[PDB]
Amino acid sequence: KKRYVAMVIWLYSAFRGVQLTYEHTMLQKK
Repeated sequence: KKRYVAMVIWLYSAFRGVQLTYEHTMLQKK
């Protein structure tokens, strides 16, 4: 298991599934 990565993974997996993926239409495929 990770610690420094498993603790920040939230931010590393939030700016992607809530920005470029949040759109789900425009930013989705672009």
